[PDB]
Amino acid sequence: MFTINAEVRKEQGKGASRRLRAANKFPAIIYGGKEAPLAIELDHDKVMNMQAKAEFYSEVLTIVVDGKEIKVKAQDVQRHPYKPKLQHIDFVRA
Repeated sequence: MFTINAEVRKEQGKGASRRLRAANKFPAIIYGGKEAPLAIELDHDKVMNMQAKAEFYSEVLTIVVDGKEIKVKAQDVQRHPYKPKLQHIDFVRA
């Protein structure tokens, strides 16, 4: 449903993860149920709009992994309402 932006664990620069640990992003993981899961980038601020509280996973959602509209429901959405944290998100295929 939603449009959560994501990239293959790579930030604005070269290599990997040379911006998130200063700006306001954190990595997240997408599981399916067979193959090894896909570790990807995730914003903190931008996604909070979608997160809100429980609703995020309830109505189902979609992640754009470099022009791949991966539909997820998610399970361990380790978010914090009221005051944001967004420690990690373990998404799961819809």
